[PDB]
Amino acid sequence: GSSGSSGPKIHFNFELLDIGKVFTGSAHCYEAILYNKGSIDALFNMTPPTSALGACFVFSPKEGIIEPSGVQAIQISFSSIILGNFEEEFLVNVNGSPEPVKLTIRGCVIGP
Repeated sequence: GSSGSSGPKIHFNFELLDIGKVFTGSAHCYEAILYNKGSIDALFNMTPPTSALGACFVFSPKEGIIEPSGVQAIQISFSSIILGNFEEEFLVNVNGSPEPVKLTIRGCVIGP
């Protein structure tokens, strides 16, 4: 909608995902469902982070399509040795949509 800046058609089951504390040097298993509020096929894509703690994360599928009036499971994997809290932000490139689906993930890495 040219006028009245609107948002994307797809939306995550939640706004922010808290993973709490996580042991160092260990793989984390997480998921994220994405509902496509589009009439027809909706092209989506995940953009790589810039920070270090952000890269560690692995979102998939790196790209694809979310059928209309449905959902799409997102495989998330985080693993890093860098201790201490960290705050990153991921975006989802969508063809047409004015702005991507920003997703903030908060977590804390600790060790022995």
